[PDB]
Amino acid sequence: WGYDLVHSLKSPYIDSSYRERAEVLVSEIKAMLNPAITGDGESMITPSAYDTAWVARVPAIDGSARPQFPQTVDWILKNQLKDGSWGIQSHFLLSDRLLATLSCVLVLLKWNVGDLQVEQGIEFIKSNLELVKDETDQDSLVTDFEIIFPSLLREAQSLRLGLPYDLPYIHLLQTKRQERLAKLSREEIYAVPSPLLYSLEGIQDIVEWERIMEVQSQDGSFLSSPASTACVFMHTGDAKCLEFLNSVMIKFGNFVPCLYPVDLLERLLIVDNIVRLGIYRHFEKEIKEALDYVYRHWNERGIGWGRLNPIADLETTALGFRLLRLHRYNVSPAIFDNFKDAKFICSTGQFNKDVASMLNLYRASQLAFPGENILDEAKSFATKYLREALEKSETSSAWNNKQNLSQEIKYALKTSWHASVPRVEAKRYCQVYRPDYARIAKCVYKLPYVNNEKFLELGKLDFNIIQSIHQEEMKNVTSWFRDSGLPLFTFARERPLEFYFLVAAGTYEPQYAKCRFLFTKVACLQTVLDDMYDTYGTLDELKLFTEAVRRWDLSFTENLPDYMKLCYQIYYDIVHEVAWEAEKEQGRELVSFFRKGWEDYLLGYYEEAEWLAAEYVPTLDEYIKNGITSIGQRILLLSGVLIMDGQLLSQEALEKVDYPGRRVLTELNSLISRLADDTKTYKALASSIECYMKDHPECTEEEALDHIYSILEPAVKELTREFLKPDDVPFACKKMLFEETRVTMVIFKDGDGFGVSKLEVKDHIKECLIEPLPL
Ligand SMILES: [Cl-]
Ligand SMILES: [Mg+2]
Ligand SMILES: [Mg+2]
Ligand SMILES: [Mg+2]
Repeated sequence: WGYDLVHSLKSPYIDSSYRERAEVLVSEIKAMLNPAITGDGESMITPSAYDTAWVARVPAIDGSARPQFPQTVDWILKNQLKDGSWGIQSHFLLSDRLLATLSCVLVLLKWNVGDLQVEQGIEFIKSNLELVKDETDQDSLVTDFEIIFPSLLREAQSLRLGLPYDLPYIHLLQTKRQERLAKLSREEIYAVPSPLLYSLEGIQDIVEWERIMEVQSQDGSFLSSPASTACVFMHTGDAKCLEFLNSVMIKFGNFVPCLYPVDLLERLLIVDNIVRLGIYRHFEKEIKEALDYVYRHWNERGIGWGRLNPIADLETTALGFRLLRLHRYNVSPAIFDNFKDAKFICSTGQFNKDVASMLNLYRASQLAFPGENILDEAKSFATKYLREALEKSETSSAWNNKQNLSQEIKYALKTSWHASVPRVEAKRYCQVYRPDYARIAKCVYKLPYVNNEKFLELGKLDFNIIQSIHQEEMKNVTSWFRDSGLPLFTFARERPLEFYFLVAAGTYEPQYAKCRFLFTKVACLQTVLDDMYDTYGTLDELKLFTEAVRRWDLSFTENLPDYMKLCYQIYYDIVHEVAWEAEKEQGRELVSFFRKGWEDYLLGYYEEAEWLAAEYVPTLDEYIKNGITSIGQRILLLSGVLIMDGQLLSQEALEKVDYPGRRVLTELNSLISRLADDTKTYKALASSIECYMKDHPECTEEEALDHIYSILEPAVKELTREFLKPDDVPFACKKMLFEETRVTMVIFKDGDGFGVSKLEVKDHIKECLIEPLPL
């Protein structure tokens, strides 16, 4: 550990050639995304054999005995898989292959073509249906499979195709179809758009086609489904239906996907993945362009996966809410009212979509601002949903197991956005992100703009480069520390890497080296000052030191004990080095401001020192008042935030984030740090818990701990708002303050009082700063 460990590190990723390579990757990705974000190449989605077969059914509008879109028949004839099914070869999902294959067989028969493909298709369906022994063999189900497959199979039955219609699994599907159809309000089908519009081809006996046009989408589709739209067209001859089908053929050529467009969801997924991979700083322009488009279509009724959907989609809406708010767009949690009743619903559609909607709801709820009760309700609801999902057999399907769904749900539930280490989360996501990820709707599909090899290549390389740069900084840190004189204070533990980690794990960009360095110096000094005032020094000694603090005079130290003479000299040097660097960056005088800050901090220590000597137990109000100042976070944060390369803070701007006595960023961080620290420790000078109990002699320790949390939770919401709030404060500065708070909250998470785990601390440093990602 310390000096020897860090100086043993020799990372190759520091060479400029790696950053040059990363820049090529950035350019390639910008080129790849351009059609999606700026051009007309939006909605890049794979073919749906199932939907293509429905479109292939449409007869020529000229009344001749041939398909209107003969290219779709040719596509089907040419795209059968080796095993006789149709679908995406890389991923096998039984329900997807069954549905698509039966769909293709029937249309080939309609047009009396593809005898061999038909024979092979029928064989696939028959043989695979006969492998299903019990329900747990069916695997994950494509959207509305239980509704559609029985009706498609009855079509085959009327043609007397050689299929096993009398299998128990077939009877069970019909049973499930009835169960679904029973809860259907049929009169409302025509009045209120609903998810069933996505699958009208499966409920043809139920729908009055003469009434269905009222819930048609503006583009002529029925909930963006080519199959569902083709079905309505063949029943009605509706001109807008045909226009939608034409538009998809024009876009894709000789096939159609199972959803179109996916313009909103796709843009949000691109942004989400770029952000989670930790590579967002390279794509500011593209992310803004993507979210600007989503925001244009953001409305009080929520959003669908496509901008023309006549009903909102929880998955897309919750994802949009989170990304928009995170990028400082003004959105209101009242949009979640669109997904309520009587509260929340979303337990109807296909399983993966439902789970995705709730994971997104859960994540969105953590971005709550003060007074947003709907998000508290949302969090509770989504948590309960996800814990229940873990216990469902569907979660353990072959398909879901292959994608580690249960693991993903568990990770989300144990992970608090506020108590997260940013660099570590990006590192972990690089290890989970899948370039060839397959999604489920009416069929299995992929979105190559979202899931691709380049994103991951850049993610891993960028992480390694940043880490190698930090490793070189850590050599500088440990080298400075060794010669600094701080090691002479043997009453204080040496923690330079822990303090470096505190800032570096969140403020990681290469240009902020000085910020990280000075922040680390101040934190090392403070841990000595803290031990000196609250443990090692006597009140008479500490009184002398505190007088020296007032005087700012090196000559005055002749009065101090030897160890304090040294401590004062180091303190004085660090304060003024920081001040000099701040004045250089800011272009204005800051020595007096820093000096006042240090005086207030240490006078806070002295007040505490007086309390300790007197065995005085403060009121909670007194404890918190002192603690916000003496916890030391304010002056530490100032020693980093004012020295960020290129980030100018006027007095006016600074007061928006730093102002003793006001609930601004530095004050909230101080309060959160003090109380989170207490909740985590205190059981291992009185703490906030003990103080409250002196204030309320009758109350229990349990009540006391609950009260501290009742203070913490509101503070965290305020911190989030202060961070994300639109204003003219350089965002990099707000983010540095916020991210330092997040890492602090990681250190003190799950406050039971038993103390901080040193092994967890070292493990975080290992993961973040020491061990590279394998390439
Ligand atoms: Cl996958
Ligand atoms: Mg202390
Ligand atoms: Mg202490
Ligand atoms: Mg303590």
